Amino acid sequence: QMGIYAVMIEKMILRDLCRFMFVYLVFLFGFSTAVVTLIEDGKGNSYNSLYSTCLELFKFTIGMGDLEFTENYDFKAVFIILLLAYVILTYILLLNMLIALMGETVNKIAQESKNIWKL
Amino acid sequence: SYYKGQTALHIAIERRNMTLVTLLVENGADVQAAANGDFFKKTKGRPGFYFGELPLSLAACTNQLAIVKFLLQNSWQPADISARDSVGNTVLHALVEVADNTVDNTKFVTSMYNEILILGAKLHPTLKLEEITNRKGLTPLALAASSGKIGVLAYILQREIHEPECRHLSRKFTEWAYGPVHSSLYDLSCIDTCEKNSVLEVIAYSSSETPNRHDMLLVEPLNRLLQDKWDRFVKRIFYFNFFVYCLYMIIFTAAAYYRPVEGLPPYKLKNTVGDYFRVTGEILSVSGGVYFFFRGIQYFLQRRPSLKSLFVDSYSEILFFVQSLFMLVSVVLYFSQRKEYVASMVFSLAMGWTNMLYYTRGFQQMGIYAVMIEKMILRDLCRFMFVYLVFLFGFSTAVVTLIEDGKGNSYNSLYSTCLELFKFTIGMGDLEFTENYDFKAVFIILLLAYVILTYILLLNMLIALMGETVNKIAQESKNIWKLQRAITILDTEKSFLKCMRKAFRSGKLLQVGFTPDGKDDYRWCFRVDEVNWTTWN
Amino acid sequence: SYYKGQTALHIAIERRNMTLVTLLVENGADVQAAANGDFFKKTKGRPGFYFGELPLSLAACTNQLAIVKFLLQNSWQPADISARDS
Ligand SMILES: CC(C)(C)c1ccc(/C=C\C(=O)Nc2ccc3c(c2)OCCO3)cc1
Ligand code: NA
Repeated sequence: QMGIYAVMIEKMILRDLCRFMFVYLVFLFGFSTAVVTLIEDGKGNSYNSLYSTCLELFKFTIGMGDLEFTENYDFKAVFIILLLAYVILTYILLLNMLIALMGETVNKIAQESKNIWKL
Repeated sequence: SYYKGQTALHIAIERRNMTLVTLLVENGADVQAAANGDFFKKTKGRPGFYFGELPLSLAACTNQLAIVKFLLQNSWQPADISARDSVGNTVLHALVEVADNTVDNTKFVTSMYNEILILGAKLHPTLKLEEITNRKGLTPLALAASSGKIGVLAYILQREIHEPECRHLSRKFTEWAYGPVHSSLYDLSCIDTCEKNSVLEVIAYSSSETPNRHDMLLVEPLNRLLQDKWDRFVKRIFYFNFFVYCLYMIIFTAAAYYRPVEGLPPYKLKNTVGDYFRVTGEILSVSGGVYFFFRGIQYFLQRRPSLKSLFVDSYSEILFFVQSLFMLVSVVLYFSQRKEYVASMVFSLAMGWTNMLYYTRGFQQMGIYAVMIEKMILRDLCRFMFVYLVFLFGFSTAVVTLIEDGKGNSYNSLYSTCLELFKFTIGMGDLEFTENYDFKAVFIILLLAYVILTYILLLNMLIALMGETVNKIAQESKNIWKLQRAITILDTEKSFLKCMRKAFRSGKLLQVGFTPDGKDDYRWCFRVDEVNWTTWN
Repeated sequence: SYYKGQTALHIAIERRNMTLVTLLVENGADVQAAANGDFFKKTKGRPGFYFGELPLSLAACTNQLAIVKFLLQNSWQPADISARDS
């Protein structure tokens, strides 16, 4: 029984997590680039770094996203629109995309996991 | 008047009475009678069905084999088979029109189709009855292609004949068979982009109104032709566009990230190398954006996409157009002394980086993923967003009505309440974000109702719906990806019209059989080997 | 050359004509003939299928029960069953 679980973990670390990670990396990189372009820091202040922005959006996907993590921008509307677009595209859409995809996987390949454990 | 186009002949056919029709035509009744009545027009919104003005068109549309046989073999006035009806359609065009996705319909409009081809060949061996075009200008292949008669299309594309004399009008030329191993050729007369409208082009550019559009491509000669070209000469070009787009987006990202912050645009041209690199990046980005804009306009004009549903068949084109628009408006505002260009630039950057997904159609697996993302951004996400917006707006209005701020103080704003409930949606909602209220019970009950209705009820409702969607439409995402690749390859091969054409051809010129005129058949075929262990004949 | 490995015997088998093959081998046609042609090689990326150089290998690869029976039971030159192909 635990063997089938390990087989599932392997199969879906080499089947689905790779693809979803590619696409999520594209989204996060694009939106992080956009946001960091928007920030100016011309006066919680060195958000500029792209790494920091990537980290904030990642916090967004793990349920610790701060929609007002920075107030140094110059168009609050643009910043909010970008963050909301990111949340809708990743948090509510892509994560649930992944959940749906993995449901499809397991539904198909329960027996496959069994046989791979036998092997 | 209505009762002038018709005659006793067509009605006698309608009853399917061979004796009645032959007796009627015995005295020498005209066979060229045309039923140019609105009741017989193709309009599907009105009663009646179009079967062709010539009565033979009616009979062929019907299963009256005897009537077509006798009319074509009658000693007097054998109605010409090659006839353009009012709409320019031939009895073959009418046949394909009458064809449906129904199996029995497929059987009828396939058997009769082949039979009539043979018969017309017999009467006129040297008549290109399968080439005549209607007013719309489509051959019967082009008709089944533009309409989507998957059965008639397949019948034409795999058409084989065993009679040596009339095998010329045949689509598939079997070559040999040494054991189950047996090659299979084809014709590719207009399959390839070598005609006014190539059935591949017709399928690719046809709107989503046509049914089974993505499903027709599965016909083996077409699908194998697609895969052959893709692996032969397009995949490399597609990867080259992917790589150049990556370089474009990286240059744009680098330029934006280093956009000057001091002073309204435009700026100046320092003597340092960094300034020069920055301007090079900016100008390269501008060039890319303007190219994308022009290409979007070109697609708009050439295709003139169905305005009713343009988001379901050109999603990527709209995305690229919008990103180009944002870049262009960044350019207009930039020179127009205003630091508001950064907004357009940022939207463009996000749009392009996210659009990188468009290239994921070249890969089997990631392509299905992108197709799913598009399908559920246009299918499930919009509906859920509407309902969630209703909930959030109502509850935000309620809460803001409740707040007073009559003394974490400027929360009266409806925007703040909407943001706070949204945080509730994304798992950062503070149940006591405000204490300027005056009824704790009311405030807490409202927040709890919102949480139950959205966070635990709706969001999970969307998860359930999306599970249903994927479970249903995995295969649909696969097929849509296939169609996306088909459009990709067609566009690529069209792109090099002036670059070159000789090497961009599929199939091989061959001469297998002979035409009744005692001449050779120079046809561009394409072999297909198959292994069948049972036929054995 | 390509047309040296093959013989009338293997083709006569290919048509599945028991009468033709038995007549051909009636005069004493060789049974050890080997079809060492690239067309018969095992490569799956090229046309053709490998069925074994010995014609009996072809017939067994085919469902020709009669041919295997006769050649194994023929009065003259029953092709040896134990044969290593190329
Ligand atoms: C540029 C901003 C930040 C305003 C923005 C633009 C679009 C979205 C949402 C979606 C999006 O851009 N979705 C998409 C775009 C292109 C694709 C694709 C999906 O998948 C199929 C291949 O190409 C969000 C924010
Ligand atoms: Na959470």
